[PDB]
Amino acid sequence: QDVVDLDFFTQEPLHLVSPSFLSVTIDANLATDPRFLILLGSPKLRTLARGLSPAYLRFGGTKTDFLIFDPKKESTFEERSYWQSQVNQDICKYGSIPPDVEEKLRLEWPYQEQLLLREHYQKKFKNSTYSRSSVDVLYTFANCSGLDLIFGLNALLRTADLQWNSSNAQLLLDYCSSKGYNISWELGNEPNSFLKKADIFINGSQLGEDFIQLHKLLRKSTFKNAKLYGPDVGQPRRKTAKMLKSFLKAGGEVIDSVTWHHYYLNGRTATREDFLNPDVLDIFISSVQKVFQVVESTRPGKKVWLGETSSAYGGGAPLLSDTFAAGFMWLDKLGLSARMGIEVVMRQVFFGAGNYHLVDENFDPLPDYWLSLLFKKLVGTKVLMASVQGSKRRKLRVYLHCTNTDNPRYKEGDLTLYAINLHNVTKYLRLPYPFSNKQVDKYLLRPLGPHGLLSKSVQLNGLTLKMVDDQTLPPLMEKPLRPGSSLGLPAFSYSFFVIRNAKVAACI
Ligand SMILES: *[C@@H]1O[C@H](CO[C@@H]2O[C@@H](C)[C@@H](O)[C@@H](O)[C@@H]2O)[C@@H](O[C@@H]2O[C@H](CO)[C@@H](O)[C@H](O)[C@H]2NC(C)=O)[C@H](O)[C@H]1NC(C)=O
Ligand SMILES: *[C@@H]1[C@H](O)[C@@H](O)[C@H](O)[C@@H](C(=O)O)[C@H]1NCCCCCCCCN=[N+]=[N-]
Ligand SMILES: *[C@@H]1O[C@H](CO)[C@@H](O)[C@H](O)[C@H]1NC(C)=O
Ligand SMILES: *[C@@H]1O[C@H](CO)[C@@H](O)[C@H](O)[C@H]1NC(C)=O
Ligand SMILES: *[C@@H]1O[C@H](CO)[C@@H](O)[C@H](O)[C@H]1NC(C)=O
Repeated sequence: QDVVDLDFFTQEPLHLVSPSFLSVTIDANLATDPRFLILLGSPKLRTLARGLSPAYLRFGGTKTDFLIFDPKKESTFEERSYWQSQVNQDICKYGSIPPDVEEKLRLEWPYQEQLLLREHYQKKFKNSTYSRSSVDVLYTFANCSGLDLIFGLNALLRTADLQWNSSNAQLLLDYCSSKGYNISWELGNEPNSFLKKADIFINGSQLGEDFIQLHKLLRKSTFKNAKLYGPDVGQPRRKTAKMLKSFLKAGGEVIDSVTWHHYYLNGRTATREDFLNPDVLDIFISSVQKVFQVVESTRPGKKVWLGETSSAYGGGAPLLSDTFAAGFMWLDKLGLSARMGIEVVMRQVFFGAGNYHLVDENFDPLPDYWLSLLFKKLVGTKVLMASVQGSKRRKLRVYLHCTNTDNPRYKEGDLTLYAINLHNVTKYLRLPYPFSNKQVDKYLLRPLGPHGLLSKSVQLNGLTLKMVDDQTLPPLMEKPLRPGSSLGLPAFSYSFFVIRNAKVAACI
């Protein structure tokens, strides 16, 4: 019997996630050679980014702590040409990359990608500078795409006695003020591994003071209510958890949210079977509980954000992280994050080096992009709860929110269920009363074509998802179900279901 009964708990929200719950990163290493930031001038890229608004865009990564703002820095042919062609035109409406520059950067990018990826497993780590032009490219991409920029500041600029030296950051904040930029900030990326990365140990207590120091500069600036997030610690292993704890004791008062990072797997060792294994899905929970214990002990009630997360570290799992099979991890992460109290989840990455990107080297969306877009259109901010009657809840995983009321097909009271089937057979879900005789819109995602779960294309209710063109996302077409039908979920698939006229009081 492949018929599973659902229970729903709709009396009140367990949590309220941010409208920007599904957020994204651009790795700081895209600036290592800043020419490649010009790639963000693509209209195709903007079209795609806009589909994910509202969202935070976090500019940050390992390179965060090896980047230096230099207002005097000299521009390349590519940058001068990009900027010269934007003059006298509405950059958000009409901005594009000169074709010669676009072609040059697309030719160089695979090499650049290899270089950036190898800098991971390289022992050495070098400084680079970036110009005002680089900052401008990033701001305009975020602003034009309806995204909120979070900019990670370099925490390895140090005084003689290992306090954070804030003079470079001050030059940047001055520059951003003078331009009217609405930007939020971080300081440092994964400080827990600064010893490994730079021969310098900063403890959490010291990092707290560096944050307080940065806070004082943001209170002085022309944007007095600029938000500040931190500390962007890695996976909460014991040592990292202790660093977080001491950080929150010292400087937890001045952060608007606590940021930490999570990866399921090592990209070099991950298997296809790891991507489908509910034990691998379940370990994320352990991490979440350890983070909330640390936060509850030190700053109870403080918002908790996943500041950088993906399927696998090291740039992703070759041939796995860019496939339909990557969706189980992504959707389950969002599901669990929402249900356990995480307010924002920042996907590593929207675009850039690695194959855990949502959008590839050709600016084509991968299956996780479409998964993200569907999530964004259907799933509301109020998190409710669903469960499966039985003890095989490991392989049939179910989440329930109020329906996104910005969606014009639906209304207040409506419910959005999403579910993951990791069994190797079809399962059929029975909705509970009073949702057992409603019109229900199915949104089932399945891999296209011979590679199956390892495919990089996906269908929505039997229809291939593709950009209509560079300016235009397609409609996402529902499949109406017969009222009172069970909800069919094929083997190794995931789906959304919108329960229309559900009239849930909590969703109003
Ligand atoms: C398919 O999965 C089963 C385990 O899942 C159960 O059986 C499915 C057919 C379906 O009825 C699900 O809803 C069930 O939850 C695999 O069999 C297990 O394999 C493991 C690991 O090899 C073994 O240790 C267990 O003893 C097996 N359990 C059972 C109940 O048979 C089966 O091999 C899978 N089929 C494949 C990979 O083709
Ligand atoms: C986050 C980082 O900021 C990004 O710049 C990287 O591209 C990204 C990635 O690896 O893809 C990510 N780095 C996380 C590093 C993972 C550390 C875990 C190592 C565990 C080894 N344990 N021991 N001992
Ligand atoms: C990077 O630059 C800063 C400031 O100039 C310096 O203190 C730091 O040691 C440099 N690190 C490397 C690896 O070059
Ligand atoms: C901080 O850095 C600036 C810019 O490099 C340097 O000129 C200044 O002396 C440093 N201050 C301290 C206290 O180290
Ligand atoms: C943290 O670092 C400071 C100096 O930066 C040091 O004096 C202090 O003892 C350290 N505290 C702990 C708990 O390690």
